[PDB]
Amino acid sequence: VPHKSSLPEGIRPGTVLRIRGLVPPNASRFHVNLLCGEEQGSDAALHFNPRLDTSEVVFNSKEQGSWGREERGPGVPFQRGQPFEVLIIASDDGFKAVVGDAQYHHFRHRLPLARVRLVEVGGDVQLDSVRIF
Amino acid sequence: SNVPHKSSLPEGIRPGTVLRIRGLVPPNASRFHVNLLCGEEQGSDAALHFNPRLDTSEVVFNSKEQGSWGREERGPGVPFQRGQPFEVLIIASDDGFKAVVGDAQYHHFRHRLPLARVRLVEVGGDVQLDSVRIF
Ligand SMILES: OC[C@H]1O[C@@H](S[C@@H]2O[C@H](CO)[C@H](O)[C@H](n3cc(-c4cccc(F)c4)nn3)[C@H]2O)[C@H](O)[C@@H](O)[C@H]1O
Repeated sequence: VPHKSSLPEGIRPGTVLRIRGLVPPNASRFHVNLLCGEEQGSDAALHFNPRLDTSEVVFNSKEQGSWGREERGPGVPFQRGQPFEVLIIASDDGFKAVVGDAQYHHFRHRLPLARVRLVEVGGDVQLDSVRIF
Repeated sequence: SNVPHKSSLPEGIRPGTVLRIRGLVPPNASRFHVNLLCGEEQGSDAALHFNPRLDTSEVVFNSKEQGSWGREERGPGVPFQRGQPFEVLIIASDDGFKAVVGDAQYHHFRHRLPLARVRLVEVGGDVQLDSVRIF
């Protein structure tokens, strides 16, 4: 079952999501979604999707049940059996995705920041904690 | 053998910027500081002066503008100890700086100077820095 956390103050520039976890001995992939509602198929302002089995990291958004243009990151800053700490940082012009001690990708806003209400973490990952700062 | 830090921020900092500071407060420590400065000159204006004072058990927040300090704000107690490592997040938002210490929200410092003026991060005083990263 995917982990879900509400954003009680919504998200604004300055909102920081810290996700600590572990990638299982062989995970295929896992994802972090920033969702605009609790209903099934709700829009995703951000879909962050490390894929171990294809060695990619896909970024996308979704509206009206339709994915958008995929953006991909440089390499795979995740490995099976190793713990991670991801920061998702909301700025005025996009989301900064930080893995470890390095800026990994910058994803420009497609949907209004204000519509975001939910963080979802699913797929093959062992979730240690989701913290919102 | 204190280990300080100076980093330039040529493009400045925008709402949604994270300064992560990790280090050790050494056994004899009196105090240390994290400054967000507007220039490289001596006594530059400061959007943020963050000042854990181990010797007085206070954490002071202030700004400096046109050469004059503002009114100090104080956080709730001192989440630092001599002989112990720490992690501080200084998070810039639309309305101010959020200080996070040891994974807990600690203080919120409303902007006094425009964020666009910040040009430099300096960390010094009685601290042995592990790392300073800006995201
Ligand atoms: O956009 C995010 C979503 O991606 C899909 S998977 C997706 O399916 C697409 C079908 O048109 C393409 O096959 C796409 N694609 C494109 C490429 C591609 C194309 C050109 C160059 C190069 F390097 C790669 N490879 N795969 C693939 O990623 C997931 O099911 C969903 O959960 C979510 O992550």
